[PDB]
Amino acid sequence: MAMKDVVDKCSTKGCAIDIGTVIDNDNCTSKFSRFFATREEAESFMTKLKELAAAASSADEGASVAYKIKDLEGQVELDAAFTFSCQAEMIIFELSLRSLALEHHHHHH
Repeated sequence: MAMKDVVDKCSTKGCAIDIGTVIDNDNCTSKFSRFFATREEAESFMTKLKELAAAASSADEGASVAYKIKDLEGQVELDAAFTFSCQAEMIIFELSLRSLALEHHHHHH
């Protein structure tokens, strides 16, 4: 009772680095917040964010970055706003963050 079994379309190369995760829809500028024990811990983590930013966004010096450092009592707030040009580069950055840094609690978005 069945006759139709034919399909052919595997033309995809995967030029864009995607883990296969969902897309966060609202902005193109992502804001990454983490709480550390020292402002040192905050600025130390910024280093690897820059490393990751260079991978996600090429550009001359990468995407735009406006970071927050709030000196609290016993901890600090590290919140870096990365202004990307595309949403693709923004979401994959979040993906990379989840892969490398991992500890952003878990399911933020």
